[PDB]
Amino acid sequence: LDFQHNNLARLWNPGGPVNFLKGLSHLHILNLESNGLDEIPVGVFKNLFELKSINLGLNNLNKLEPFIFDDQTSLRSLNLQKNLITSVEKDVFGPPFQNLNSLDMRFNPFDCTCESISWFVNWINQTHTNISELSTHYLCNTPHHYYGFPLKLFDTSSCK
RNA sequence: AAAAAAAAAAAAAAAAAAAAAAAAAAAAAAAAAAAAAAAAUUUUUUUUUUUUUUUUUUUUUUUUUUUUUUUUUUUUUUUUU
Repeated sequence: LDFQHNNLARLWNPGGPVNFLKGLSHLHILNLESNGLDEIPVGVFKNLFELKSINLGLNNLNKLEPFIFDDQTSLRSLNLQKNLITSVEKDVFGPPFQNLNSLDMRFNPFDCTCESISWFVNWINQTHTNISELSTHYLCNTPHHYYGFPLKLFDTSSCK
């Protein structure tokens, strides 16, 4: 199922969000790139156990609700590049990262802070996921000291 | 049998005045009613024309990366009749 460039942003409060993908078990790859989505409500990826790929790139996503991906235990490739993601939390990207094969979140305003990337930096340090241009297009945007700084070269010894 | 004067009563009819009332018609003044035309405070709805913000489709233009064919400007080491 491919929904590239369809302006689905406001569909996810116009009388309640639409619970799209209701019991769509056999879907393999889902692509919703460049739809301008701003907020993804909880309980929208339920019952998607056999899904393998999610592509939500070229959007503006900064409000990552907890437990968005709960049934995505079989995800193989997650694409979120060229978005407005600021922080990567464990409770949001945990289950999708259990067996992820390729990850793409380049060109994002990452925040090089303890609360934001510590878990992500630890995961990157202790994973074998194939990520392209990890050290080039993953520079942080804030603060000034960490502006334009590689994401992989972050010390988590002062965190947790 | 008839005709007249003082003095006291009673009966029919006509024209009057005052009082107690009762009806019909006509004038106002109050208490209400049903309406066909009116104005004036508040909250909402439809439609037309236009303002602002956000997200995307088509087309056009600028810059950068990469790839394929022609005009080719050159060449170093060689071969060559």
